[PDB]
Amino acid sequence: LLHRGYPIAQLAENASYEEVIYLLLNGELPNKAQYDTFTNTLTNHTLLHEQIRNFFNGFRRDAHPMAILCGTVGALSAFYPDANDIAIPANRDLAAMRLIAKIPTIAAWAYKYTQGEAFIYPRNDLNYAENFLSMMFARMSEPYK
Amino acid sequence: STATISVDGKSAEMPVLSGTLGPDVIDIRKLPAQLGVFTFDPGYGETAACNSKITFIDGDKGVLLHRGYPIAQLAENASYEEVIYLLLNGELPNKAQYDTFTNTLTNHTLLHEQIRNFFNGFRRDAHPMAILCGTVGALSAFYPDPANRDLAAMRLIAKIPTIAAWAYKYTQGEAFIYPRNDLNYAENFLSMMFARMSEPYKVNPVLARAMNRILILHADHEQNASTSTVRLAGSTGANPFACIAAGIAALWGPAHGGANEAVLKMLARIGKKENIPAFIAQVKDKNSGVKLMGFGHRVYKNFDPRAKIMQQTCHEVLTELGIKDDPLLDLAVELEKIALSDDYFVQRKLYPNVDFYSGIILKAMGIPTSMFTVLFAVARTTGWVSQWKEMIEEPGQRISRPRQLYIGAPQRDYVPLAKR
Amino acid sequence: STATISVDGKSAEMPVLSGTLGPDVIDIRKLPAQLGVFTFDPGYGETAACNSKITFIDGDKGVLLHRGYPIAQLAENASYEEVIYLLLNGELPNKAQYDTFTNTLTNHTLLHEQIRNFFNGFRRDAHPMAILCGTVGALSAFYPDANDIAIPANRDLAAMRLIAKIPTIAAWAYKYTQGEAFIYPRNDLNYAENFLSMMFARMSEPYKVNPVLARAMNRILILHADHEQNASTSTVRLAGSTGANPFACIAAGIAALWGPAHGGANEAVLKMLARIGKKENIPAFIAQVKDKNSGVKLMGFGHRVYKNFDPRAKIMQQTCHEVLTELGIKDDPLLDLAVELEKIALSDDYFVQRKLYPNVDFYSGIILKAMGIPTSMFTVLFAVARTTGWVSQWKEMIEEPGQRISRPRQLYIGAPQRDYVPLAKR
Ligand SMILES: CC(C)(COP(=O)(O)OP(=O)(O)OC[C@H]1O[C@@H](n2cnc3c(N)ncnc32)[C@H](O)[C@@H]1OP(=O)(O)O)[C@@H](O)C(=O)NCCC(=O)NCCCC(=O)O
Ligand SMILES: CC(C)(COP(=O)(O)OP(=O)(O)OC[C@H]1O[C@@H](n2cnc3c(N)ncnc32)[C@H](O)[C@@H]1OP(=O)(O)O)[C@@H](O)C(=O)NCCC(=O)NCCCC(=O)O
Ligand SMILES: O=C([O-])CC(=O)C(=O)O
Ligand SMILES: O=C([O-])CC(=O)C(=O)O
Repeated sequence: LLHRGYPIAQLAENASYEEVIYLLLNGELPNKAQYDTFTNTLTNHTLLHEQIRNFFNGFRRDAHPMAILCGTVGALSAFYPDANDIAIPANRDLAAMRLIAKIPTIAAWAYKYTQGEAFIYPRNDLNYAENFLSMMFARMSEPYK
Repeated sequence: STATISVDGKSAEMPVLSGTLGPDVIDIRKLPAQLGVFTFDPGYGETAACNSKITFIDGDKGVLLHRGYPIAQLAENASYEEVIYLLLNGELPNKAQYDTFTNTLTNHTLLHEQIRNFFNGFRRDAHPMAILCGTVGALSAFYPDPANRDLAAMRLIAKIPTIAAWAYKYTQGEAFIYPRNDLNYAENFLSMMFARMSEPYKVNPVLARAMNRILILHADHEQNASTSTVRLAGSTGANPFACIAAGIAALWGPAHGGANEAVLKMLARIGKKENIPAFIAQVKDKNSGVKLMGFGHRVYKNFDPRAKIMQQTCHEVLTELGIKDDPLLDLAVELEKIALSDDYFVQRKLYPNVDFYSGIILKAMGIPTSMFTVLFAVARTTGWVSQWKEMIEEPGQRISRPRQLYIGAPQRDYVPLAKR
Repeated sequence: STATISVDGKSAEMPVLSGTLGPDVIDIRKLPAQLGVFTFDPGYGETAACNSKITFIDGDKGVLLHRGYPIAQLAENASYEEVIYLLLNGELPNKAQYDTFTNTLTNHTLLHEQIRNFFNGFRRDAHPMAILCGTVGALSAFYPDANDIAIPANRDLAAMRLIAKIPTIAAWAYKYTQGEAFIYPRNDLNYAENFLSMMFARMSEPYKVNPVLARAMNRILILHADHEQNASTSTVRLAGSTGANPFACIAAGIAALWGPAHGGANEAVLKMLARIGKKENIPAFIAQVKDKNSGVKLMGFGHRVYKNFDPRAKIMQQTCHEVLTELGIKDDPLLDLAVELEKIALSDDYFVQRKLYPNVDFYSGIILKAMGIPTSMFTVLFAVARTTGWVSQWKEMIEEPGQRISRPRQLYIGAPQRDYVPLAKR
């Protein structure tokens, strides 16, 4: 298994998830300037439009998380009508980046919804993997470590 | 040892049972079979309804013990959590047991977020006791399912303060504040009730210590009306969360826990010492309906030991808060003196009870009168679940189902509407 | 006349009171002052807790009367509303009283719209009894003037509001669990018809009330309206004795009724019957029931008072046959099983020696299921009907001259006095 030529074992052992995201999306491993720009863009899109909270309420608390993910991501398409028919290349990148940045937030909120737990927001000081753990497991009663 | 009951020209022996402390009792469980009659005791005041190892009260002597420990020693030295452990389990916890116990409580203080919707079903001007009763009753829906008894008990003790604080916040139009694991039971309740979204809340240690003592003083009181309601509803095998809502309903009555709110309104209406005579005359005016709220007890026929501690605490807290005078407390103390030297009260053995001085302390802590009985309910939830658990785990537990004396119409036939 | 109680050398006379019907009772209100002891009666089965003019039960004879009228006569002839008036007021209503009464009920069937929000606090899989308990408890917030006893007329109004609103709350609870739109009360329908409509009307077509089901509902409500000092009514009286808001007191009654040893037994009975499934499996079940350390019971049998057939169970069985016949159902497997189970139990010494007979909950679920009511709503239906008895009992208790708080004693058998021990020395 190779990703843009790189064996999966080498990437799993040495790369940060974000480096692999950049690799799969763009074709090459990112240098530092590219890496910073890429991750800054992801953090700048992790927050969801608050109206989205209402969509979760359409589900019973015992709904399977995949059903919540499917429907809510589908719903997310409504917030980006310019994506309905894209011609400009920069716009395809932005759509891709918004999906990569928002899916973890939607996923964690889906989990919290099924548990009856308060939604936890993404944190810019946490990387992709750390932020997903925080959003899924932080509680309102103490700081999450 | 037996007692003999004779009626109709027939006698029968009844077992006489003795407790660790307190009066002996006559076992009448076989009375109908033996003599064909029931006892008649509206109010239940002369009927021992159950065995209990939780709390002892000697009403004539003004004694109150929890698992054998005097209330004054627990109020003076124990943390409320130690007292909760004690009432639920039977003994004071060692360090390991205590740490495990407080860990479990903090693990269940958070509410299922859908619960937020319940609060919206109320008008903002709803009395907090109504919010508490309905919301705790509703909570039974989230827990449809021994260690399971312990878990139900712990969930109720851990959650009632959060529900109570959220009810308060709702009435004020304020954002709900979440429980904090770094705060103990008393501190956390103060934080949840008073923290604001505009600044970090700083728990005032003087208030925390006062809260700790108030919770202990209201934790349990043997077979009072609310605990009796919890036991009766629970005897059918009913969900314990629903049983606690039943207890909350009973406690709300002004003859019970509701008396603490009624006391402050009474004192405020009297206004000043010069108005006590007019009030006392109303109380003695047999037919006025007016009672000296915060006085009297079904069991105590002497000073309520909790009232003495409540008064000391009023003095101690006001001093610590730098308050030199509290007109309301001065008024209450004078009213107590006047009633206690009047034959009407002396003859009836009426003395201050736990509710006479509690509102005064609570008000000094910034707690609104609309929340006095709810605070009582938060503390008493510990007693309620301890009593429920003892009742439901007892070998030979049966449903509570009394009899009556029928004094209505004799048998008669139904007449159709056209002929009425 | 008096009774004599002698204990520890001393003797004292106790008044003996007699009722219109039923056993004489020994007034022990001065027992502690006279002999320094209390009676001991866990379960309260041998203690008359109050005077009442509402309902009479002769347990040994299997007789049930409401304000003097036999239950069979009321179930056969009366409308549920007539029985509600009777239990609440003391006499059957004349035409003018009846019309005024029913007009008052229809005038209070609608709920304050903010109440919709409360239902949203429940998960959709919430048991309806929990929704009913919590929501009725919440209703107390809307009637704060009721936190007070004071005026007679205000107690009548609280009772009428509870009787008129419970069916709406119950129906909305059902609709909520089904994900169905709430159906409002209709003034052109009577109490039974309206409940069926609120429970089963759909937004896609007009609802046609089936008279067969309306008559069955009318009977069902009458059969569950009141039953003297049962656990839930006793809970209502205990809570109400403190002066507590009657709406909160009804929530307390609902909590007590939910227990499987009380009203919850009707849901338990149908589940038990379904598990037995076939008559060939009865022996195995009866063996578990007769097994001393198994705790399994023949749900729907036994009673604290009846030591004979429950007159309501006889009418309930008869109603099952009548309803199934009118609906055109030639056979009901579960009814057949229940009848055979009754015969087997009634001819077995375990049950005969204990005087265990079918009670009101043994045949009720069969009728309700035939009416299209789901098992999750059986106890809620019981609660809707019983609210009438609960408020009638509450009203009698609170208006009685000399009413006092209900507060029993106990036999303390715990630890003797001991001094507090610091944490480090435990
Ligand atoms: C607490 C209690 C409900 C006890 O009720 P109960 O055991 O039935 O008292 P009781 O009916 O035997 O009263 C005996 C006599 O004292 C009178 N009495 C009792 N409490 C009285 C009071 N607070 N003020 C004036 N008179 C009172 C009764 O009217 C009766 O007088 P009569 O014989 O002339 O009729 C009652 O004393 C009362 O209503 N007190 C005021 C309300 C209150 O403070 N409740 C809080 C109690 C503690 C709690 O539950 O939190
Ligand atoms: C209805 C009731 C709770 C009455 O309780 P209670 O008055 O305390 O009965 P009890 O404890 O004095 O029982 C006497 C004997 O009959 C037994 N017994 C009672 N009901 C029994 C039943 N349904 N099946 C098997 N045995 C039963 C008891 O075990 C006891 O036997 P032992 O003396 O050998 O131990 C009980 O009969 C019961 O649990 N029945 C099944 C549940 C039920 O149908 N409840 C609905 C009742 C009506 C209602 O409230 O809607
Ligand atoms: O014990 C009683 O009857 C009332 C009481 O003081 C309490 O419940 O605290
Ligand atoms: O009377 C009882 O104890 C229980 C009962 O049958 C009822 O409440 O209908």
